Amino acid sequence: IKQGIREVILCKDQDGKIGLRLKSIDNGIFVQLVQANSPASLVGLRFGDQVLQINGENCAGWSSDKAHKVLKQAFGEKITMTIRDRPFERTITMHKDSTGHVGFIFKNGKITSIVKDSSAARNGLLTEHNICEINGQNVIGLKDSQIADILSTSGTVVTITIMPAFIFEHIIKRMAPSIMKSLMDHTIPEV
Repeated sequence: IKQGIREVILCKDQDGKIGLRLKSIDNGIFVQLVQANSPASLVGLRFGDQVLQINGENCAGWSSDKAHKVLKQAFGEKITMTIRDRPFERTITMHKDSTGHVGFIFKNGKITSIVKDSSAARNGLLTEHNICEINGQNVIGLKDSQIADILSTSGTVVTITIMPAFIFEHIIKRMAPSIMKSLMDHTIPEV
């Protein structure tokens, strides 16, 4: 989480798409979905990012519909956005033990217990938090088995980006679970 505001410059693809769904939260506008291989992914937009401005208009108070309409009408060539980096999220750094464990139990992406005497305990991991990302990879809507796969295959250092469940459940509301698994960008970014 870059405790910072940043400018991104987007470019609608061949099909007039940017690969983004947006959600009204507490009179702000947040990223609900970033489509794999879209302009939004290539420029590095993330789930939970806040959109402060779109072509220099402020987003405060906008409906999800108005933000989507606004994107639908931009003159294609160049869209500037002002982003605040995942403001509802925090990063926690943990170390596997000899057994390969960081030291929690999660269900449907949501941490439900912290194992006594673990790296997860020592680092103050919380329950009732959804897993958004692991070592910078978005895991939102992957099966629980595939999130364990990624944790297993990670190096002894594991970085987990988490979000309070209430806020998580508010953001993904009215997005069908298949769209999350199918189309939410789960790739490592390209350099």
